Amino acid sequence: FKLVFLGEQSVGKTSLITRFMYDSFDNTYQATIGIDFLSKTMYLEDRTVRLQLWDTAGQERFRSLIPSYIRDSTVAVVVYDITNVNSFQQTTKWIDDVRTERGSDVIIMLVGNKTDLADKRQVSIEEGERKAKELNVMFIETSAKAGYNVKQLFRRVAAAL
Ligand SMILES: Nc1nc2c(ncn2[C@@H]2O[C@H](COP(=O)(O)OP(=O)(O)OP(=O)(O)O)[C@@H](O)[C@H]2O)c(=O)[nH]1
Ligand SMILES: [Mg+2]
Repeated sequence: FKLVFLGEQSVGKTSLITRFMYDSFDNTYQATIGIDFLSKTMYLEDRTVRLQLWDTAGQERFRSLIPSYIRDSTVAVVVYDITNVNSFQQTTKWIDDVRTERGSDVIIMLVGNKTDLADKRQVSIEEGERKAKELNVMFIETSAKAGYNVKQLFRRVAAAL
C-alpha cells in the first residue's frame, strides 16, 4: 500500500491526505515543496494496512525525480480540480507517466476533487468517468473540505490491492 499522489498544483493532493489521515482541512494554500512522506497504520476496510504515502509537488520545477516515486509505488492517485479544466486535461499526461513506468502493473485512481464547489464546476462527473474508462483507471469524485468520498478513495484503493 505504497501510494504516490500526482497532479497539478492546487488541485487538493495534500488536502485529501490530511483529511484522510488527520480528519482536518485548512483553507489557506501551502504548496508542497518536493516530495513529502507519511507512513501510518489504519484499519481500512476490515484489515490493518500500513499506508506509505508520497505527496508530490505539483509545481513544474519539482517534476524531475518523480519517475523513482512512481516506480516505487503500487498505487497512483492522480487528482484534478473539477473547477479547473486544465488540471483535468493534464491528468492524461500524469496517467501516461505512470504507464510509461509500470504499464498494467499498478492501481490508478483518477480523482475529481473540490465537488463542494458546485457552482464553479467546469468538469462533469460524466466527463470524468469517460476519461477513466478510456484510460482504464479507477474513478471517484471527492471533497477534502466537506469530507466527501475521501475515506472511500482510500477504501477502494485498499480493496484494489
Ligand atoms: N473548496 C475546496 N477547496 C479545496 C479542496 N481541496 C483543496 N482545496 C483548496 O485548494 C487549495 C489547494 O489545496 P492543496 O491541498 O494544497 O493542493 P495541492 O494539490 O497539494 O497543491 P501542491 O502541493 O502545490 O501541488 C487550498 O487552498 C485548499 O484549501 C476541496 O475539496 N474543496
Ligand atoms: Mg500539496
